Amino acid sequence: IPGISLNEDNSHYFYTRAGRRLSAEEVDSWVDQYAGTQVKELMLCPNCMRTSYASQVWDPIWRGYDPAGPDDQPLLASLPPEERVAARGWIHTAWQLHQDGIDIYARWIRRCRQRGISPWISMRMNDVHYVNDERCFLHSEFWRENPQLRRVPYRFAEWTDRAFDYGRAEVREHHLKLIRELAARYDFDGLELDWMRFGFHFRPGYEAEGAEILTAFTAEVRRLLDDWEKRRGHKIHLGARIPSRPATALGLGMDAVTWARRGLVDMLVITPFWASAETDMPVEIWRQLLEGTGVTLAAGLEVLLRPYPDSPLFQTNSLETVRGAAASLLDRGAQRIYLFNYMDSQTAMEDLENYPTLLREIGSLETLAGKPRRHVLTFADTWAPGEPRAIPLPATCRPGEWRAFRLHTGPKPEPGEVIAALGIEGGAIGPETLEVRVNGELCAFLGLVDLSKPRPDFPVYGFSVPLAAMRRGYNLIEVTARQELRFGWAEFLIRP
Amino acid sequence: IPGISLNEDNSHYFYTRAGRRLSAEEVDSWVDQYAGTQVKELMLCPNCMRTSYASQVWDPIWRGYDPAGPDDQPLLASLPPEERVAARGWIHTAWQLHQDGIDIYARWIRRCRQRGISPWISMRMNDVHYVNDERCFLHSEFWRENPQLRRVPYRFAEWTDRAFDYGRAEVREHHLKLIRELAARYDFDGLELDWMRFGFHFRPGYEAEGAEILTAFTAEVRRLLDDWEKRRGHKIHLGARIPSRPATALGLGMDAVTWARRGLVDMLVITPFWASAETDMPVEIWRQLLEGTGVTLAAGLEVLLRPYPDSPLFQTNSLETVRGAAASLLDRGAQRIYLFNYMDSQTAMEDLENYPTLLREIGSLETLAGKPRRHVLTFADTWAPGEPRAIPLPATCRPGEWRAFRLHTGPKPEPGEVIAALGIEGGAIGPETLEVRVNGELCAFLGLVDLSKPRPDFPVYGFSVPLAAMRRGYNLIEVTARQELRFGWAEFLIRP
Repeated sequence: IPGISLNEDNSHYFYTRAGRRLSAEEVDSWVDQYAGTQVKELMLCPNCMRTSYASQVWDPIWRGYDPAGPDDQPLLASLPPEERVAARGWIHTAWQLHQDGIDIYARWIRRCRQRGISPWISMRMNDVHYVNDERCFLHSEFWRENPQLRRVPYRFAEWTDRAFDYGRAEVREHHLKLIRELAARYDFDGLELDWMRFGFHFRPGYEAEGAEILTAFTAEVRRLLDDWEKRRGHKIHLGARIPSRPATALGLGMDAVTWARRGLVDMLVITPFWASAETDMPVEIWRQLLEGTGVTLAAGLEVLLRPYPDSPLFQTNSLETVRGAAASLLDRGAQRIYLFNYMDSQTAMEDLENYPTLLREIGSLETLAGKPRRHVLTFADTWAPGEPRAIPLPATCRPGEWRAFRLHTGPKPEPGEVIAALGIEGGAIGPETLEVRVNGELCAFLGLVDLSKPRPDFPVYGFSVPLAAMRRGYNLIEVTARQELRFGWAEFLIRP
Repeated sequence: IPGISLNEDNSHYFYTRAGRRLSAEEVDSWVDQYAGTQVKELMLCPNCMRTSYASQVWDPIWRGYDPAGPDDQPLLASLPPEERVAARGWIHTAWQLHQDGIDIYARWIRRCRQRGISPWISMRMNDVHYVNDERCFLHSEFWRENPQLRRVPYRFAEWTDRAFDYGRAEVREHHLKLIRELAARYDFDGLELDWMRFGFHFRPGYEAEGAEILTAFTAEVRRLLDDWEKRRGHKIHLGARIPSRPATALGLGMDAVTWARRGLVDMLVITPFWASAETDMPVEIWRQLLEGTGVTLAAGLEVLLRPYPDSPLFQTNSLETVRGAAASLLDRGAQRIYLFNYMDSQTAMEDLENYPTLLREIGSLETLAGKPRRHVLTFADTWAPGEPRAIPLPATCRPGEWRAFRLHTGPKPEPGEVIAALGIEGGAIGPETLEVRVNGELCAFLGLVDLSKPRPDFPVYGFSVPLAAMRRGYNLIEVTARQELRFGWAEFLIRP
């Protein structure tokens, strides 16, 4: 009964369906796969710097496009030949839909409500994909013509260095033009402000002024949706995607607690940016912070599952690891699981055959109960400029030294098997090299565990945990090594 | 004004006054030094595992003590000869005060009340000094006799490994016995549960059971003090010391938000343990978390000022660095500055001559306004077991890489000088080796800055900050190096 909010990105459908002349029937059919699942909202994303629909106030993705032209034309010249094919798949599908009189978002909204699903629009507030390429097809001419409105003029080490400065009146007006249009054109149940594309909206050091600025921006959004409530004749919700930890959120100018108390938002999605799902987010603290605000707290997952920032592994969540994350987050008080990058092809879980099952399971403690789950230790990819970073992995244990990992495994395990599993980097160990404890209780060596994807490319050793040791919420692995070892990977596998 | 809470420890007064037969008059005069200052409460600590007064339910410090005996007597046998002198200083001074019919805490309370100070009692809930020495004079026989009631049977790597487990009913009953005595013996304005001595009260992994357990204990303490409120004829306060971040506090089984909303406490002191004052604590988040509960939030300082956990420096805070910390925390919303280990001698500030100045200044932004101050980058000493740790220093910058440090400098500087100062560990920089920006603005090279204590034992390079670049709250130092460099120190010096 918590249920699922599922984000469809601005590019995905247009990439994957490229080369088909799409009917209105086919466009409608995309919604159907979500019908009869635990999905309660579809977060339809229509924009990056450019819109995928035929905007009057912004550049559509197909501005500058020669439909009959060669791949090597001005709009695509700046890409290597192979990437032209994929960009043009997005540009042409988006364009051809418009040429055929099909507004893909109007059709998805309408179809959502026939299928009992609540349709939302989710705007990317500050997308910066490929800003290293000034001539790239998907940048707005507004962005190309106005380098003075970027965040960081004194260097370029990161894409976010060329993000728009929301400190500027010009930049806010530019984003509010898109919103006024989205509210006029589309009869959505709610508008999501997606600050998490890419999280960085202010000059470094100006984030406190920025906080006051984004609260006032949010209030205008609410004030405008209140008008459209009267025009549409039903309630319109306003939500936002913000960082996973309160301090990082306030440090990037997102004072969501003020938004919630002033009645500006009624949904908050705490989430990472992209590098990895966070299996561990302080939901319970957010729940105290939002007490009495009537706001729906949504725990955001991302498709990637990686143990540390610098890992060369780029594997996605499985059904078992989303069951793990979802079990934990609901256990902590998440009033929704929110999927970002869990689409029906290309950007999707590694085990796509289990997507129907995933959408019928991860929305409830009841539907996860007694099912194989994996609770994997990751990290938070987004920190406010100069904020010290807390990254568990990797972790060296010198001989006779103790190392601890806390992993959130949510509901107490049902009768069955519990493994603490630990991967060791380098090139290894005896069954008495580690001493492994969970909540103080000795764990028996099991040996090499053969993991399903996602899995590291180094040995993973399994440790059998006494059932009764496991608690509700966090559980503590404690480990001492007789030899110096680097841990690259930690998890609990629970098999009832 | 917010004002000052000042903690006098269980040991200090008896250590420093050893060797003099003390008169009631001299005992009383100790309170007078705190009269007419911004000090509002004295937090008078009367215990570790043993009491400094003549307790009838716990061991006084002098249990085992032969007044007439040689230093080499069974109570002090386990210490090296020259530490027996200091130990016996405390024990003898404490013991002699009882024999002269002087109750130091009854007199202090009384004298506080005459000099318009609010007198508190602060109990150490789980002190473990020197628990490596099971024969040590300051451990309770109850501790010595009950190894099975400790937190961690499976290893001894830290003193907190031999702390009492409040998971056990006999451990809570043991501490409730002293509270029942302290409430009957002493007519205090409030009782402070000092959980931060040493902050670790539960078996590793049981900290969520712990949360329910400490809340139910705190409630019992509140119900007890409600009885004494009726006998004493006036309101009795309950406060507590807890970790500096909300996740770490809940992670150590201290759910102070529950305590506050259920009206169990009316004061909370966010604080480090010992290793360094924290110049940066999320006061503003605690203020949101505590909204409507009627609790006073106090920001706790410690006397040490150290850049990172493993630094070999052990210098203390100065008047300038305490003004720095105090300006910041008060700006962030602290309703009190709390000092721990800032006493009149031995354990105190490096510049003791400035103690009367400090006690009339750091309680208000008004009295701090227009005075030199130093905002030094430190670190949180205390993390929940297996909680990922965020430590800013030391920081390596590779050639052509960017490193940022956010430092909280509180109120916008008045007209005058601002220096960003950066200390470099290991073996030779030029005036262009570093590019230093504050809030994006270029800072001019100044050269080697000769710092007042506290100061690192490596070169400190100063950068002149355009006055107008400084903002209220955090200020961001960005630096890129042309050579690989490790930073061991970072501060803002503001000179009005």
